[PDB]
Amino acid sequence: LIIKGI
Amino acid sequence: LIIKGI
Amino acid sequence: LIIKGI
Amino acid sequence: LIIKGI
Amino acid sequence: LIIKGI
Amino acid sequence: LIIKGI
Amino acid sequence: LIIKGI
Amino acid sequence: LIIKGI
Amino acid sequence: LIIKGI
Amino acid sequence: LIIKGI
Amino acid sequence: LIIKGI
Amino acid sequence: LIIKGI
Repeated sequence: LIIKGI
Repeated sequence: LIIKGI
Repeated sequence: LIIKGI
Repeated sequence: LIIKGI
Repeated sequence: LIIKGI
Repeated sequence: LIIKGI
Repeated sequence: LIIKGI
Repeated sequence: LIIKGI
Repeated sequence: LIIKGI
Repeated sequence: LIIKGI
Repeated sequence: LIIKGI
Repeated sequence: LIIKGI
């Protein structure tokens, strides 16, 4: 799982 | 961005 | 599953 | 963009 | 399944 | 755009 | 452009 | 499957 | 551009 | 799978 | 750019 | 998996 913001 | 696998 | 924003 | 598989 | 916005 | 398969 | 095969 | 924009 | 295979 | 932006 | 394999 | 920004 990868979660990337700004 | 979300990338999800097993 | 890929979920991509702006 | 949403791309979903199994 | 592919769902593509603007 | 929606593209759906099995 | 969309090109779809199997 | 190929999906091409502008 | 989206290119998807197996 | 290749997804290419601007 | 996203490139995903196995 | 490769994810490339600006």
